Amino acid sequence: YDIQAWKKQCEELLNLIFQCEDSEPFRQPVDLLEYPDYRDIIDTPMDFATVRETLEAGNYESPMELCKDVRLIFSNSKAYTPSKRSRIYSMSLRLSAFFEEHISSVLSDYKSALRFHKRNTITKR
Ligand SMILES: CNC(=O)c1cnn(C)c1Cl
Repeated sequence: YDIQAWKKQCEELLNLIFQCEDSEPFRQPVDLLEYPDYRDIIDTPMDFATVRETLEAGNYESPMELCKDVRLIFSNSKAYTPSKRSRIYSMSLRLSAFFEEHISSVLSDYKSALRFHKRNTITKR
């Protein structure tokens, strides 16, 4: 029932993602000189260095907010790919399955800790 435990769990999961070869295209913002039509397709860029910096700054309030920004990395790759058989999109699907497998217990534990805190609210003092 530790309400704060999610933060270190997300730092460790981000460490595993940065060691995965499949994350290399997603570690830093897309290079607009290499992909000049990227911002004609994609409204909101996102990358794993931005996610880690936001976490380490203390600018996520919950693991649900981190999970929304990681899912945006994957939805941007699906929107920019010219083919569902492309190299970089194929890497995004494998990394998305690994992330979803690991984030599910982080989210469940956080939500369980908040419910336990609300069961024990103090009203008489
Ligand atoms: C992070 N880069 C991308 O998602 C990207 C670049 N090129 N293609 C085909 C994709 Cl998909």
